[PDB]
Amino acid sequence: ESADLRALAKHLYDSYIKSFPLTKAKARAILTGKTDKSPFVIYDMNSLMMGEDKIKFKHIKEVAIRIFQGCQFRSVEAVQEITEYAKSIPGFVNLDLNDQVTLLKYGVHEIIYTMLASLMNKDGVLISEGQGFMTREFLKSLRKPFGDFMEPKFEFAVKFNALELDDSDLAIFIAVIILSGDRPGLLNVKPIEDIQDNLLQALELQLKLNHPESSQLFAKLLQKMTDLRQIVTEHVQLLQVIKKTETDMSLHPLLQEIYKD
Amino acid sequence: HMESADLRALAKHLYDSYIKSFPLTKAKARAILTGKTTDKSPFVIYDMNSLMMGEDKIEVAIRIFQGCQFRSVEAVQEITEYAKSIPGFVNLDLNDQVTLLKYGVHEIIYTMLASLMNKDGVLISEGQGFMTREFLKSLRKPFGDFMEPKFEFAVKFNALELDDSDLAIFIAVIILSGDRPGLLNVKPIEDIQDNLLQALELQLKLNHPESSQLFAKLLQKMTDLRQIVTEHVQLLQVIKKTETMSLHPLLQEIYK
Ligand SMILES: O=C(O)c1cccc(COc2cc(C(=O)O)ccc2-c2nn(C(=O)c3c(Cl)cccc3C(F)(F)F)c3ccc(Cl)cc23)c1
Ligand SMILES: O=C(O)c1cccc(COc2cc(C(=O)O)ccc2-c2nn(C(=O)c3c(Cl)cccc3C(F)(F)F)c3ccc(Cl)cc23)c1
Repeated sequence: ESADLRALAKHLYDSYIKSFPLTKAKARAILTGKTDKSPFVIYDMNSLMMGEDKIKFKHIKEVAIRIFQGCQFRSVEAVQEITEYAKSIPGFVNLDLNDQVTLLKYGVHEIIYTMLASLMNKDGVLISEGQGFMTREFLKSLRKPFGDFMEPKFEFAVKFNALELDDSDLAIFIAVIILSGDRPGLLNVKPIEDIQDNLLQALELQLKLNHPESSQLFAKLLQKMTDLRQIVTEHVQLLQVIKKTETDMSLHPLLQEIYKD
Repeated sequence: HMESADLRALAKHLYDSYIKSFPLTKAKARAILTGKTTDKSPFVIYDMNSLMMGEDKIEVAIRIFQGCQFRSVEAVQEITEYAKSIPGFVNLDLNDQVTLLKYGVHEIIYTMLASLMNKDGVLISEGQGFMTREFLKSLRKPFGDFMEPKFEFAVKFNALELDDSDLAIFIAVIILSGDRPGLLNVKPIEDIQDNLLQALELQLKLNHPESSQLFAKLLQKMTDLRQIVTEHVQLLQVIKKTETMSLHPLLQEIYK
């Protein structure tokens, strides 16, 4: 059966590469400097202004709001990328349609956070498919509640990146998150746990072979699902406070529908 | 790291201490709950009158709260004594010992409270009593809905069918979490947990060989514990702003 898990691992790796614009391997080359050309750096107001005329941005008057909304609309794309990737997990599309929607609804936040770490180091985050790099200093120093909305993401990423996972590890881990049988309102939990039981076996085997000197990394990576749940819940508490205080965040109602999460 | 026979030695050490540290084992809890026993049989409290009769045998919502609290404090004492036997714990920096306990006792109390529960109620008074979920859930003000989440967790956790020899290692793994806030030396804590995790993995493989990926499923329960402990502390705060009950100093320090 071991070679079936390696086949599942490779299948997920291959699909992961097709689904997401910027892999972690490629992000690491950019971030470390062992890379091709150099990304545009946003480190203060003026450099943001020039970058807009340079790289494609996910936003479209105050600066902190625009950066916030850029994070949201980039998340809207990541949802579609994750949704396409989920369809390639063996067994997923045969699940009850309402269950597929439920798993995605409750999993995209944990996966976005997870994959955002691939694009971050302690000093900043890649944006616009790696062509830009926005610094932690600038993001953290944004006004009112936006500064303190950005910084928790880096604090998570820095801890998570200490596990030193590569894309072949992450392709299976992401699948494990999606196939969580404890999401509220699932109709048929059994086939979801059956699939997740397979992915877990594959994650375990992948980690033992790809990180043979990293003891109990499997266990440590599952413990990171504690950090993911925590931060997604406080994330939601943060969005509420922003929405109940900021009515200078007026968008066209159609855009508001699009990002309603 | 370890040879398999050292891990089995570690499992037995922890099971043995667990038995010495905790009054009411899960095996004894299941013997009382499932029944078929004329001697181990509990008095059942399901309403006000049976609560009045239970006092002679073995405000109402507050008195039950104080019953839960006094037992939690004893639980903290028992967990602390058990922690002292986990190899390496007492050799850790003294502030880290406090830190690990401060953040681990709530997750463990919840874990071990499940052992005393079924879907219909909870053992009390070292097993001599049994208070029903229905009665607890129906308490007034904020206390009814403070009781029910414990049952909601217990039913899910007990579906794993762990016995005490599994739980002894699981409890140790929780205590030795290197990701607790404010630890000074995470590495020695992680070396110990790597050993405890290796021991848990082997214990579950041998004691539940037909239960695939139980190790992973049990670790995913440490996620549920983090959420519920947080909701617990948030509920206690709201209750404190209406009820002037008071808390034991041991619990008082832990929640600061
Ligand atoms: O294009 C621009 O203008 C832009 C400007 C700033 C940052 C980014 C890149 O941001 C991301 C890229 C990717 C990616 O490419 O894989 C994924 C996520 C983010 C990102 N989501 N997020 C959130 O709050 C968030 C999260 Cl974590 C999860 C779910 C939903 C959201 C929300 F919808 F609410 F946003 C961030 C907060 C801080 C930072 Cl620093 C980054 C993110 C792009
Ligand atoms: O003596 C009576 O009258 C009595 C009547 C009902 C139940 C119990 C037994 O309860 C427990 C026994 C044991 C044990 O035996 O090891 C352990 C825990 C509880 C228990 N703690 N708790 C809490 O809110 C709590 C918790 Cl989880 C953790 C830390 C602090 C507290 C707090 F201090 F705030 F209470 C409960 C809530 C509901 C239920 Cl059902 C049980 C508990 C005794």
